[PDB]
Order: sequence, then C-alpha cells, then structure tokens
Amino acid sequence: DSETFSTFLLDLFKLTIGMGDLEMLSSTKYPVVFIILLVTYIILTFVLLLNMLIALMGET
Amino acid sequence: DSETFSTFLLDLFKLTIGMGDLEMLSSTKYPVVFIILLVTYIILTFVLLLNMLIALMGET
Ligand SMILES: CC(C)CCC[C@@H](C)[C@H]1CC[C@H]2[C@@H]3CC=C4C[C@@H](OC(=O)CCC(=O)O)CC[C@]4(C)[C@H]3CC[C@]12C
Ligand SMILES: CC(C)CCC[C@@H](C)[C@H]1CC[C@H]2[C@@H]3CC=C4C[C@@H](OC(=O)CCC(=O)O)CC[C@]4(C)[C@H]3CC[C@]12C
Repeated sequence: DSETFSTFLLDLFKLTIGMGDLEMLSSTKYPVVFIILLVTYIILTFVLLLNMLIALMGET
Repeated sequence: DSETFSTFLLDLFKLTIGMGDLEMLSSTKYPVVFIILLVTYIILTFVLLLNMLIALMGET
C-alpha cells in the first residue's frame, strides 16, 4: 500500500500546516480513535514540541 | 438534542484549529451575541490560555 501512504503523507503534512481537509477518513472503521489520535498529534506538534523550541532559544 | 451537540462540538473544535466555517449559525436568534461569545472564546483560547502555557516553561 505504498501509494496510499504516499498520498496520505502529503495530506497529513498539509493538515500539519493548517490548510486542507481530512476527507480521507471515510474508509476508516472506528473513526473516533482516529479523531483522538489526530487530536493528540496536533497537540504534541503545536503545544509541546513547538513550545520547547521557543523556550530553548530564550534560555540560551 | 444530543446529536446536534455532537455535530456542533466537532465543528467548534475544527474552528478552534483555525480551519472550517461557522455556517451553522443560520438558525440562531440574536446572532450578534453569538458572534461576541465566539470572539471572546477565541481570544481566551489563543491569547491568554495559550500564552500562559508559554510563560510557564520559560520561568521554570
Ligand atoms: C518535520 C520534519 C522533521 C520532516 C520533514 C517532512 C517531509 C519528510 C515531508 C513533508 C512533505 C512530504 C512530501 C509530500 C509529497 C510528496 C510526493 C510523493 O510522491 C508523489 O509525487 C505523489 C503525490 C503527489 O504528486 O503530490 C512522495 C512523498 C513526498 C516527497 C512527501 C514525502 C515526505 C515530505 C517531504
Ligand atoms: C482542549 C482539550 C483540553 C479538550 C479536548 C478536545 C476534545 C474533547 C474534542 C476535540 C474534537 C472533538 C470530537 C470531534 C468529533 C467527534 C465525533 C462525534 O460523533 C460522530 O461521529 C458524529 C460527528 C462525525 O462523525 O464527525 C462525537 C464527538 C467527537 C468525538 C468530538 C468530541 C470532543 C472532541 C474529541
């Protein structure tokens, strides 16, 4: 399923930029857990990982 | 009205992400107060709550 992964990765990175739509989830079973996982992914990427990068510069 | 709440919550969280549109307000009376409330919600979520999280890491 290399092609599916290749397409989805571009879509996921675009969603990470803040632009796009998660229309691909129609084929997924148990959509709730996918929503939760994407929620936590966004939270980690934006709140914790990005903030720590901010903090490091200030202290150095 | 559990179903309406379930749908609206997803829409509201999506708006919190910065993507989506607030098309659901057509059925609402006194739209102005709804606009104001969403304004203050966004202000608190982005300006004050998010900033305090930034500040805490720097001081620790
Ligand atoms: C966060 C940092 C540390 C990681 C760097 C991110 C890259 C690994 C991501 C960002 C955008 C991604 C790319 C988005 C689009 C494509 C084209 C894709 O091949 C295609 O041309 C089919 C899809 C298309 O044509 O758009 C193969 C993966 C690639 C290079 C993706 C692979 C991984 C990339 C470079
Ligand atoms: C800011 C932090 C501390 C709170 C965490 C946010 C979650 C409580 C929000 C974010 C996205 C929300 C979800 C968006 C979509 C859905 C599916 C929804 O049920 C449906 O499948 C119908 C709507 C649809 O299929 O899209 C029930 C609520 C849920 C899990 C929402 C409930 C609450 C969630 C998980």
